[PDB]
Amino acid sequence: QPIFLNVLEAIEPGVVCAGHDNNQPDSFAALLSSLNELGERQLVHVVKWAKALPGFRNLHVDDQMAVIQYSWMGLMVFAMGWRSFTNVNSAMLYFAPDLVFNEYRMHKSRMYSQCVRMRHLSQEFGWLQITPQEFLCMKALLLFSIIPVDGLKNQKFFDELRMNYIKELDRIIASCSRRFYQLTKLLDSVQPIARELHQFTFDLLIKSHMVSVDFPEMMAEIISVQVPKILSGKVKPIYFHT
Ligand SMILES: C[C@]12CCC(=O)C[C@@H]1CC[C@@H]1[C@@H]2CC[C@]2(C)[C@@H](O)CC[C@@H]12
Ligand SMILES: Nc1cc(N2CCCCC2)nc(N)[n+]1[O-]
Repeated sequence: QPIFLNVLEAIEPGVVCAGHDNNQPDSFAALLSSLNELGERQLVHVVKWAKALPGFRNLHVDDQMAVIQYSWMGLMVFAMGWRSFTNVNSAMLYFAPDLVFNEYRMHKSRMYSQCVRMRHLSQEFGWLQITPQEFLCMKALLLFSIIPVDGLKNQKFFDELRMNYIKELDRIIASCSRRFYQLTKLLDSVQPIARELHQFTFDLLIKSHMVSVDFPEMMAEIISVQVPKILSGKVKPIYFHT
């Protein structure tokens, strides 16, 4: 319909596999190493997605990387939750076609609770009958949903961008307002999830030698330089609802 929807559809990243060896048995080290690797792979695509987003180049260059660097966990969880929805109706987590988590992997990854949280999120796409277009605008909005408490290098450009992505979400919803409450509530629910994964990946990186869980270059860096900013409270999500 609009140029906006056109673009989100056009730029939506395709299939990313994890490289996981599905012949080897399930083990914390194998699974988490494959996850970390899927993380690196998807990071590459999120950067490119983000950069091709309407209005994105309005942001100051510093803010362009910051915003991505802070929001990846949520975008990735969110996108994954939708894959898990469309591909398997939320019965398992469809991280990638070569890394689908059944309950046994949920428990073997040592992230069962976090996993059940994501499965639930995935179910929400069903329970609310989220349209493919609702999904894409929502995921777009997620990128503008976490920021330093100090604001950004150029706070005004960000606010404008964030304002218009809200407007678009609203235009594509357009009592019809329970809809908006719900979706905004759905969006807020990504954040407590991402915070758990944040603490978890961080702890994991710290003891990563002691468990033989393997971290790739870009993952290690972001998790040690950027993720701690979030957990120390220097960077916080923007919630719709208090
Ligand atoms: C973002 C990823 C990787 C890609 C994805 O589809 C969503 C998923 C959610 C769990 C993350 C994982 C990357 C590796 C992490 C960060 C692990 O170290 C702990 C939790 C994992
Ligand atoms: N789909 C939902 C949504 C939902 N709410 C989402 C938004 C408002 C607060 C909780 N609660 C329940 N039980 N289900 O099944």
